[PDB]
Amino acid sequence: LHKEPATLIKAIDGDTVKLMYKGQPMVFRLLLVDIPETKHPKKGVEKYGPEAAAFTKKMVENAKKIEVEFDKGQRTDKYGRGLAYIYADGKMVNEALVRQGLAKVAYVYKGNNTHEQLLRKAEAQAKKEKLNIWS
Repeated sequence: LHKEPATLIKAIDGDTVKLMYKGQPMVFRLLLVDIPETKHPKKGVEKYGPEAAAFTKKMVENAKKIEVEFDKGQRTDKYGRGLAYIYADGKMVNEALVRQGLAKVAYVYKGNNTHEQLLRKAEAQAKKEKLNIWS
């Protein structure tokens, strides 16, 4: 897996960020996390959703360097969002969110599972520390 530079354009939600990637604007969906939604079609804002969105937002807004890492499965979803691991100054946003108990590890979609175990480990730790959604 290769990390590629991107530039933040706008954070949209806990699980979705808009980046300039290889010259064009593009929306990315964070791989392997199920985050309380804030822009949830149905149910709307959820418990911890605003907190997950603020966290994601703060992490990418204060980063000097944003990198995107595609996995080896399918690279876009049906809505045209890129499916990737996002790095803020070398720290993986996907992992941060789970470790902080602000998201759960989602099912593995279309062969995109390279960091699945890394994330399930983070999620066990947050579960043991009764963090936020595991409060």
